[PDB]
Amino acid sequence: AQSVPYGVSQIKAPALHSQGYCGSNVKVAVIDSGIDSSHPDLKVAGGASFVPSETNPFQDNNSHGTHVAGTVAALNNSIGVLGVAPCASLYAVKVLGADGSGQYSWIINGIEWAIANNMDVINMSLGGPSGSAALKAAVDKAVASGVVVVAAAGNEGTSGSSSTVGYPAKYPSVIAVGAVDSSNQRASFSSVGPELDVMAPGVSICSTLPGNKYGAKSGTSMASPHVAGAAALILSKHPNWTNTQVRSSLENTTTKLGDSFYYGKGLINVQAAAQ
Ligand SMILES: [Ca+2]
Ligand SMILES: [Ca+2]
Repeated sequence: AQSVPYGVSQIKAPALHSQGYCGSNVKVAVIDSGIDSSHPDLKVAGGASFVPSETNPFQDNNSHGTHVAGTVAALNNSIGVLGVAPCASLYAVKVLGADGSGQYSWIINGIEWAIANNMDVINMSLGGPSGSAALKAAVDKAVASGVVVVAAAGNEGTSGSSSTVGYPAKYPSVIAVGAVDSSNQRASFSSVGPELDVMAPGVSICSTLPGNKYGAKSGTSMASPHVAGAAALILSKHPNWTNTQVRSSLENTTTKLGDSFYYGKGLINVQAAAQ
């Protein structure tokens, strides 16, 4: 039997699924540790590896990329879980190794690849404490080219009065995503700052794991794919909307929570964003 992770229902994805909107023909790139393409609950359409020692993008030695990918697009069938946009075209852009780290050069190569391959939506559930002109340029180019770029805000929690949002989430062109639990409370780990845009479920998220498994993970890494998935549903409904329009709609129809420094605009609601 298939189970629907709490987070999927919390952002109101099932309402669209019911209407026949599931992300068909929307190309979503998961820039992460790869995706196990052998998992029976995922369908990988393509991708590329930018990790010099791990050339197959379809082998996930970490487990993180696979878990993120399932939140976006675990298939609607009779097994496992259900993603936010189960009919999307999923691309594994491998830029992290088995240990979950990666060089900026690799990440940027992955972004360049996504632009050139006409991805509609980019998901980056990764972050570093420092930026670079090259990192900023790549994300800015993707947005200028019409791509929706979503990133995890970071797991740094609070720090006096400063922003703890990492890069690339800090860049204005990117949608920076913080995490809430099932009760809509901000997770204590979720990074904070004026750059935070939206929140999504990120505590104990059940998703796919390599080797035909399923398990829960917590983090703003788990939050970001709910938003990437959300963008894919919107585009399946409104194929001629620009990335700007998709983004404004998501931001403009959230359920407001606390202060923007901690919650951004609040929790996304895809049903309201889809008009
Ligand atoms: Ca399934
Ligand atoms: Ca922002």
